[PDB]
Amino acid sequence: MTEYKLVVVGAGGVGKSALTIQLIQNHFVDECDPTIEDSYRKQVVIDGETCLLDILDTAGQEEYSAMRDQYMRTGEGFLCVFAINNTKSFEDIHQYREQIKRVKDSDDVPMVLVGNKSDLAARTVESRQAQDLARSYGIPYIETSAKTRQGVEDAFYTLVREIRQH
Ligand SMILES: C[C@@H](OP(=O)(O)OP(=O)(O)OP(=O)(O)OC[C@H]1O[C@@H](n2cnc3c(=O)[nH]c(N)nc32)[C@H](O)[C@@H]1O)c1ccccc1[N+](=O)[O-]
Ligand SMILES: *CC(=O)N(C)CCN(C)c1ccc([N+](=O)[O-])c2nonc12
Ligand SMILES: [Mg+2]
Repeated sequence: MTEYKLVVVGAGGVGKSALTIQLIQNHFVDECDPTIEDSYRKQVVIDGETCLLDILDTAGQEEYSAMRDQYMRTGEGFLCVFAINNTKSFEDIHQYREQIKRVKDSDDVPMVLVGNKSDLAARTVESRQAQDLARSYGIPYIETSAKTRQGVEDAFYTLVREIRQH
């Protein structure tokens, strides 16, 4: 029925795959499996609407390319992931945001900012600066853990609400 094209973007190793698998398959993967591209599709219920999620798990940049453009350009909404113990992945959200806007050639793209690995202590990115980042872009912010499942439904189902509202 009603499909939602989602894309999971952000730096290498911030938990993009781990997040998606947890949502779709309901377990935590504790392994090193670099992604080229992988998609996941599951029927779920969101606020009483039966719908399909069509989800695209990307690679960290390593850089923009036409090939990467070719995969991402069909996405409807973007889950922009960083990890709260890795300041570089946080500094990188600006680039993706920007890249996503250029790929979709739009000044308003459905988006949500995700801060992953919330089970880990001694964070290097405070919730305040990140929450302030989401607000400066006018988009929501959700903290998550692929390991504990904290926030993971919130993050994804929220992006769907941003897609419904655009
Ligand atoms: C090549 C690149 O690959 P990548 O595809 O850029 O990396 P992903 O963003 O898909 O990241 P992934 O979900 O594979 O998780 C990487 C590691 O962090 C762990 N992890 C993910 N989410 C969480 C979480 O919420 N909590 C905790 N405690 N751990 C979590 C995983 O168990 C794994 O060991 C890549 C892949 C794997 C590892 C690193 C890496 N990198 O570039 O840095
Ligand atoms: C699991 C994994 O990342 N690989 C099989 C790729 C090869 N490895 C082990 C690898 C690649 C790149 C980097 N890096 O530049 O950071 C690595 N750091 O530790 N293992 C790395
Ligand atoms: Mg991955």
